[PDB]
Amino acid sequence: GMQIFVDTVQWKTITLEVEPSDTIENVKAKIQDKEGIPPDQQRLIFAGKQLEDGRTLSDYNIQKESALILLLTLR
Amino acid sequence: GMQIFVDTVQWKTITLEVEPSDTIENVKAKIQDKEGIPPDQQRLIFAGKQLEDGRTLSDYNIQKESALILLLTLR
Repeated sequence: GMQIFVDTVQWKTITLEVEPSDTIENVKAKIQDKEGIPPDQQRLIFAGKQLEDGRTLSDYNIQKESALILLLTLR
Repeated sequence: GMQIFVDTVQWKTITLEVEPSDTIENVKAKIQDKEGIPPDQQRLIFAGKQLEDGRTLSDYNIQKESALILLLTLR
């Protein structure tokens, strides 16, 4: 018996319970609890624009069932 | 009290137990067993060459701890 490795790229869905009053900073904290990703490495993207840590979900008119994209980079 | 979804990219490494006599076609079946991608959509790449379903791992000089690249192409 022998062993080989297969690398493939795709996506993954992280589901979060949030309030519209929540700041982006708090949303990144919820992502850290579930996935282990430190917030400074999280780039959250909605409407082709990255979201500031100061603002809230309501500020971006992010509503029920919204789909955000997470890219991981240094900053 | 609301719910939002965060889609993030996952780059995944799959570990398979195989024999060198196993065909590429069989390897794709194992990938289907583990990750659920049907073999018709699997493109396996090793040493810059795409693998024909007919040949075996020994035919491609794929040895212990060899690393393959998987690309997904639809119908």
